[PDB]
Amino acid sequence: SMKIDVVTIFPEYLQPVRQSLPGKAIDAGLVDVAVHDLRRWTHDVHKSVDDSPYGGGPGMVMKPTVWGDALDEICTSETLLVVPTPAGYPFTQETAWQWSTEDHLVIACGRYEGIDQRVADDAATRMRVREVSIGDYVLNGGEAAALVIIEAVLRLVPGVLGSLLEGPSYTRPPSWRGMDVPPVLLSGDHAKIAAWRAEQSRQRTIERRPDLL
Amino acid sequence: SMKIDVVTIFPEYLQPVRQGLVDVAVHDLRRWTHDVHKSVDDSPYGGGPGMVMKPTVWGDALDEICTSETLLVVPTPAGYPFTQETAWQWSTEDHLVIACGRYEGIDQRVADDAATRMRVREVSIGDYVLNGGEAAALVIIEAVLRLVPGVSLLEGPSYTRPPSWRGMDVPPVLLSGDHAKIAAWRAEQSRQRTIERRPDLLGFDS
Ligand SMILES: NCc1ccc(-c2ccccc2)nc1
Ligand SMILES: NCc1ccc(-c2ccccc2)nc1
Repeated sequence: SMKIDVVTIFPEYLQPVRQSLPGKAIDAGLVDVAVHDLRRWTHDVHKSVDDSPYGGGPGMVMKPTVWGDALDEICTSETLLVVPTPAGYPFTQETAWQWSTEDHLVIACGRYEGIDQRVADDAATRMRVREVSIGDYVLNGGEAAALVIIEAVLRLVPGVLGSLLEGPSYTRPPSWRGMDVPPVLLSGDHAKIAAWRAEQSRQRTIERRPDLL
Repeated sequence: SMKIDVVTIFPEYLQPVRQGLVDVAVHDLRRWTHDVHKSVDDSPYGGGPGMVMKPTVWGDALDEICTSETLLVVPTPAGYPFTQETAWQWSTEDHLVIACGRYEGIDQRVADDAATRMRVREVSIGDYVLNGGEAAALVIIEAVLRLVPGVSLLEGPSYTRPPSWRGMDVPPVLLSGDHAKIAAWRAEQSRQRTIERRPDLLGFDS
């Protein structure tokens, strides 16, 4: 049973998540994803969420007063606050397994040049906070990273969504455009098949990800 | 100028992409089936759990959408790493086609056949498993498109007004107007954050 709240100035971006959720999981009360427009917590008639950086430089920084009010309303002492950022600790499969048993994730999606650092520093005095990156590239905002995190975590929760690298896979037909399925896979020698698959995995890992060796 | 075509059995998942020099189009793989059931998958040769996407339907789809100049992109956790360097490289391409798998992935002969007539790249966006390639497609599209003409270390912390908030102050050097001192402080904060969170970037363990 997990609740996820996402906060963003582009709530429409998170619509695929709500679409991916099976009715059985929702009906059984196993999962609830809610999306919130950050501008609900703005203070001025222009609904301002950003301002110029102290110390100068290009771009804009998201305002601490707006984010502080949003997180005060949505978070509790039991919340795990997730902040996607290219400057974060790495998000990996082990991270996804750890977070899959949490009761409440709140995901804070930044835009522009990111969020005033005092927002995370203040939140960390009363809840657990995790700044994370999903890979070594810069996006326009945190929304696409939030989609990846939500999918990787929820597929590990029982019944919600419905080392070495993996080697190649095959199915029918046995011959296609001049290429045959490797005959060992049709041999009925299942110890030999497992050894063949292990070697394919070793070779693919050497070629594509030597860091893993 | 870039065209991006995405092929998927869940075209609705690609909706967030709606955010003149670039065009993105989304195609339902089932358009290229021929049976009434529109079957795209079958059990794996050699055993194992799950299902594999059939090569026949994929071959017909890519025949229609791709040319010899196409860069065919296939997201997979078993791929070469997609990084900022990759994004710069792909930013000057005329035509990307992104093939999104589901189930346990796509029959390997699809990529092998395509490679006889165009350039093919199997890539991973990070070390985690998804239920399909669609979310990875969205990450790749965003990282590439922001670099298209006409559109190291970790960055340190940023701040904006007010200078004091909830009893927490913006670092005084940032209010001092001293460009040399500010540059030096920011360089230090970046290198400090990098050794703490990403020691691999500076050539250290873990
Ligand atoms: N994990 C990769 C990642 C995450 C977040 C952002 C991002 C970009 C702009 C503003 C705020 C966050 N970029 C990359
Ligand atoms: N780059 C990470 C990544 C990419 C693709 C997939 C995936 C999952 C299931 C089926 C087909 C592709 N998973 C993770």
